[PDB]
Amino acid sequence: PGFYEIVIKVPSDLDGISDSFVNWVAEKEWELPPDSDMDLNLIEQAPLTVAEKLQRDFLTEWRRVSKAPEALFFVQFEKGESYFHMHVLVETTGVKSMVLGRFLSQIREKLIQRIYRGIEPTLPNWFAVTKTRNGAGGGNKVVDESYIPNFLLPKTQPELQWAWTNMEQYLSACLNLTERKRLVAQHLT
Amino acid sequence: PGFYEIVIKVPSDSDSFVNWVAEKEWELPPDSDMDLNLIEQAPLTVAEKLQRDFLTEWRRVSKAPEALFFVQFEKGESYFHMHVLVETTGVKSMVLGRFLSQIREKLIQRIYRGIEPTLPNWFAVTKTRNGAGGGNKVVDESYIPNFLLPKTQPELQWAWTNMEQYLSACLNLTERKRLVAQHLTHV
Amino acid sequence: PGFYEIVIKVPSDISDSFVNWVAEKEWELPPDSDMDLNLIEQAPLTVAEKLQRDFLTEWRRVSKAPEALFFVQFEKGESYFHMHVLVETTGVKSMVLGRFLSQIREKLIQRIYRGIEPTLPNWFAVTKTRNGAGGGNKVVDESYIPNFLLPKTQPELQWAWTNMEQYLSACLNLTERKRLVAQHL
DNA sequence: GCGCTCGCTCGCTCGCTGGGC
DNA sequence: CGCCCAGCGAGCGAGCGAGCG
Ligand SMILES: [Mn+2]
Ligand SMILES: [Mn+2]
Repeated sequence: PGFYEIVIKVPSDLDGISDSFVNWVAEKEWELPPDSDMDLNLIEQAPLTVAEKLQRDFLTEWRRVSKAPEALFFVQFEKGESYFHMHVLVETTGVKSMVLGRFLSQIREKLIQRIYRGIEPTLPNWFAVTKTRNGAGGGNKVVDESYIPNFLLPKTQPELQWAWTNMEQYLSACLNLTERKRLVAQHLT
Repeated sequence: PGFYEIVIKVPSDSDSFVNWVAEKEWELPPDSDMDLNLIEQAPLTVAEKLQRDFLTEWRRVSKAPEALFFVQFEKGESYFHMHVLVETTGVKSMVLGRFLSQIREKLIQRIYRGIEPTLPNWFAVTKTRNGAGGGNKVVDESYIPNFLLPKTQPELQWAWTNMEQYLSACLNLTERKRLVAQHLTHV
Repeated sequence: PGFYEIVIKVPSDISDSFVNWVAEKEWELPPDSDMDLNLIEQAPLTVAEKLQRDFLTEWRRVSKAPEALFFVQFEKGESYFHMHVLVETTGVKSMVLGRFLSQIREKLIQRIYRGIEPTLPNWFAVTKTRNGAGGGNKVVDESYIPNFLLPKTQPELQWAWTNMEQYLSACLNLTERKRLVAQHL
């Protein structure tokens, strides 16, 4: 049961959108669910609002092309350094590596149309599948589930902004630092 | 007119029933002076298929039917192995690997019933280095007299060619001995 | 901020090498130069100028660093005319310099030499950390310029080019060269 | 030093794949 | 049903350079 990784960068500005009027980005207030132990004040809501649409729309489209509704996914939204970015992990089922690119460009175009009103973002490499090499000419990387505990779960605030999954073992972990800490230590095994 | 070299290992391998490997009896053609008793027939039977299927496929990918080749099957200390020499025409070095895998796969399907052989490095193109990162080697015709023709029994098992100058030499020790000595006469 | 060094040799034979365009450019020292125009050989300089201009055009393409720092000095050596090209390492990892420099080398041959490789032994050579085989591509820092390039005087010094602010004046000025050498020491 | 070794790098090649039209 | 062509990615091999003796 392997995963492809797509990294999607998210800015702080957007089209259309402006603070002087009502828009879909600014109108959304976010709340942590009861079972979260995170600090809402370190979570930047406008970028999170955009991220949520992007991953929701990504997975809707993904399910169309893969013909696998119920495909397993783990999505984590992060604040770098330079850019906000989302790691999207999506199960390979229904999408042979040979054919991922032609499908991801359909999804990429759809996201531009719907979220960005037809205007491609100017962020440098804003929609990028993870390859087996740093340079040109590698294969689309397939990572197994252990990527999540090894690389995603350890992230803490404010780098960690939000996460989403339909994987049972990680539902609790998405927004719980203590549960993240537990699965990380339980994975060293 | 240069050659690529592919070395294909063949194993020493059911006896309770009829199969294509065991059913074949081999005989030396009349013009051969070799000793049939030093030739191991089950491995030779497999080798013949491998080289026949190799060259059928090679012709497809090269678009050169009538491509020149020399194939020699040998018994080493460890493994039986065949040296396949095939003319470079139609197959740039950049592109040899992608084509040889297609051939390798076809051999596994047809001869090995889809089960890859467990022999260590059983299908190996000759490179310009012993390690990784060299080029595909191109040898000219003189490789045959220098390195292939001198082999004698039981190291020499069999050979095949469509090169007019070496037809006689395949299975004739005296003719091998002659072309070897005639090749030094040229140096 | 380090530099790779490429040494490019340039041949002596206006004529009759049959490449007559080296004769057709007249050179002038800019006003601020104190050099003697009569000790500057213009046909070889004419070629050298094209070589370094084209080298740096190509260097920018492969490095993806327009505005890369460089210092180029053209010399009349004991054996050949040659230019020392110093170019900033940015954008070009040492592992990959060779594959890029051959592209540049081939470009120069096509464009300056009309496809005919020069017969000068070793005419396009990166500086290594050893005299023999098996060393690394050398990285020198800026101080190479004052220590080894700036002291050269006429007629060994023929010409220089740079986009480094501190050395603009020094390219064609012996007094300014003399000053930066003493200020460095 | 100095000639050589050999595991490794990565920009680039180009026949193949298979949705879209 | 047959082309188109963006995506594919193993294979390529000159170049690399610490290490060896
Ligand atoms: Mn042998
Ligand atoms: Mn010098």
